[PDB]
Amino acid sequence: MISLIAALAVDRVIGMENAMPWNLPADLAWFKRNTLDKPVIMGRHTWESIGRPLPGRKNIILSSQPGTDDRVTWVKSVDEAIAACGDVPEIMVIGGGRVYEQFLPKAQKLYLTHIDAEVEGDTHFPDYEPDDWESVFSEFHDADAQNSHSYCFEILERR
Amino acid sequence: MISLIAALAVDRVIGMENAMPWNLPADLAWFKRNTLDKPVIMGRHTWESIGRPLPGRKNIILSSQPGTDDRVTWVKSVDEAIAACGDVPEIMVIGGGRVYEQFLPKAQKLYLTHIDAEVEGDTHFPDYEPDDWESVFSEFHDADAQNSHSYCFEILERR
Ligand SMILES: Nc1nc2c(c(=O)[nH]1)N(C=O)[C@@H](CNc1ccc(C(=O)N[C@@H](CCC(=O)O)C(=O)O)cc1)CN2
Ligand SMILES: [Ca+2]
Ligand SMILES: [Cl-]
Ligand SMILES: [Cl-]
Repeated sequence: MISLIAALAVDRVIGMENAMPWNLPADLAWFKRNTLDKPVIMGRHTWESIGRPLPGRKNIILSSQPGTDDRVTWVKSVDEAIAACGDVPEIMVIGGGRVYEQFLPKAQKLYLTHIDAEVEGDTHFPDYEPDDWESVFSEFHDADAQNSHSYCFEILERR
Repeated sequence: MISLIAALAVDRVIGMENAMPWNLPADLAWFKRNTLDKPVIMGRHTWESIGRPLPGRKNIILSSQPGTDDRVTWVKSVDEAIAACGDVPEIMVIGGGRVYEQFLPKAQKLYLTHIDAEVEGDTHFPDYEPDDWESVFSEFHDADAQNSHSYCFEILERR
């Protein structure tokens, strides 16, 4: 299956013109836990943001332009991106906006992090229909010495 | 001599307990390059926020409570903290608020990061009267894909 994994601020904001104004090591730890040993598909801006290949995952970049990093796999189409995952049980799509948009229809699960942050966004998570998704897990945490905002982990399965 | 290093939001707001709502890896790199190979003195909330001993530095924690961890040195007073540092050219004071208040009068240098962020908070960096400090280095940086906000590094020398 294909799963989408994202951190949404209020109003589904996922990205801004510059780095998101938060510091959530626990969210990053949740992201690593749920993507480790899985192939991850991303767009070019997200790759550029990450700054390096994510360790222990097969990194696939979906883009129309030629790639510039020999350490990852560059594909030009959603179909190519999938085939590039080969035979695995679950493919993780990590954004951003357009990539989430194109893969949502084919997705069966969403791993979401809701952060209580009000910001002006540039890109947002596509609108999903809560009537079509079943929340199977949820876990609330307040901001703390190491995390700047409060956040809640959620896993949804397509009804 | 003793120096204070701090990151300030608008109106000199500084953290109190929860992590600050920003993500500035260029600022942490600045912090590291300026404190490496030097003793650092911090209060108990700062120690929790950092989460582990800063490597390459002697970690001194100033608190009235029993010190947990054996890899750091736990002191009960300013004078004990200074003595624990021994004979070095520069002692770095890393906060928080009360700690900065206590060492300010003894400080001859300030490494400051002015962040263009409006954060609501209780604590402020202590009021320093720039007349008694000459600004000797200032360098502004815009927010980018890695850094959430604009920030300006500055070093002031006590005159
Ligand atoms: N310039 C500056 N001073 C400040 C802060 C800050 O964020 N910036 N602080 C808080 O507001 C306090 C220190 N908080 C800190 C939080 C994390 C790290 C840290 O992990 N530093 C690593 C960098 C490795 C990496 O960058 O992850 C290091 O120094 O080894 C240091 C200080 C006080 N002084
Ligand atoms: Ca449920
Ligand atoms: Cl992208
Ligand atoms: Cl403190």
